[PDB]
Amino acid sequence: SMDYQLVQHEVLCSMTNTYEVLEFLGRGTFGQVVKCWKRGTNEIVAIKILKNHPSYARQGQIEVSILARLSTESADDYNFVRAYECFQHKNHTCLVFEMLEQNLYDFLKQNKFSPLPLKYIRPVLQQVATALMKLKSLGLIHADLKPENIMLVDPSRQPYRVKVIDFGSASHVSKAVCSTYLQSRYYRAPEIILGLPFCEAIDMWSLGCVIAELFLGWPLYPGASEYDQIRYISQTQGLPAEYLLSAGTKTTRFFNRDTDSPYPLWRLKTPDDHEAETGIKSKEARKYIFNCLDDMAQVNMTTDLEGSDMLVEKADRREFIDLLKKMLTIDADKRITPIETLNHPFVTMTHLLDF
Ligand SMILES: CC(C)(C)c1ccc(-c2coc3ccc(-c4cn[nH]c4)nc23)cc1
Repeated sequence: SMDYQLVQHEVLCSMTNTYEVLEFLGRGTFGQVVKCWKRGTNEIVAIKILKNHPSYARQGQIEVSILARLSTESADDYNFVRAYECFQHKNHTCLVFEMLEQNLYDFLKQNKFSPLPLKYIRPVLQQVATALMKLKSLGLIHADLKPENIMLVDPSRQPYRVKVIDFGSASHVSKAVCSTYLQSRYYRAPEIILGLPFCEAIDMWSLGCVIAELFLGWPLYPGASEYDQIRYISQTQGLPAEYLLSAGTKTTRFFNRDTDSPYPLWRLKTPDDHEAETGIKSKEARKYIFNCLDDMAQVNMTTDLEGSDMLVEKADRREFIDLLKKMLTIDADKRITPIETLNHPFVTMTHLLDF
């Protein structure tokens, strides 16, 4: 229908190159990704075919332009997917990319959703943080940072080497209206849930969510709904400060003023009450429930580690949970920046130089 009918050995012809399709890789919201041979060479490329509908075309245009703007000496050094050229094929916008093998969700699934050791998280974090730092420097917001939009180039030959993909939803800071609906729910920053002003800082929330997921091998805050998403956060991290709630355009979707402002007593709607007045049922969707983020320090501790090698782990976790809290700071103004994360002990390993 909206999805171009895949053809058994289709020839996708741009103006400078021609491409043979080898493998249908799957379909997403944007469209489908197909593995292709670049005729008369030895290189294999991923080609994103967007849906026929005009909207997607802008999304591709948006993405195209940002990749156009991000076309420079090296995407490789700042760990975002190399885009090559954009072309039309039967009322279909097609984008050519470097082939990438596996997103972090697929990887985790392959690993039976067992937690990733911190020593393999670290490089991933470094790369994504680096990407974010580049984005900031261009005043860009990615706005869909999530496991499926971080892809391992080639896990076997290049362990833990990642590219950020999909700049379809990306955006300049100068254009960021309050109470815009952005981000995958699990990776959505409070400032979007509550309808507060926002910027590149939202991506840092997503990054925190991603690294916690990796640590746990399951999402930290898997809300079925914005109500659930904010309830979960609130349980673990406390209610967002009054000043945040009072300013949010969406606050009263989820919270009541139990006393009149000024100095209002904000309380989360009870799940029951919420259900009553919305027609949305509250679920319990999470494998791990934490009274605070500190308690993450102690879960899934290896029971097969002696002396110095457990001390190291203890140290490492402490550094991790310290960065994670900074990343998952509800007020964006107080939230750690990419550069700061890059100079945090957990990344730089300064905390391990004496073992
Ligand atoms: C099946 C599904 C939808 C999860 C998927 C997604 C991406 C890819 C993919 C494989 O290599 C790629 C290279 C670039 C991109 C891309 C997506 N945006 N912007 C770039 N995507 C890919 C393969 C499968």
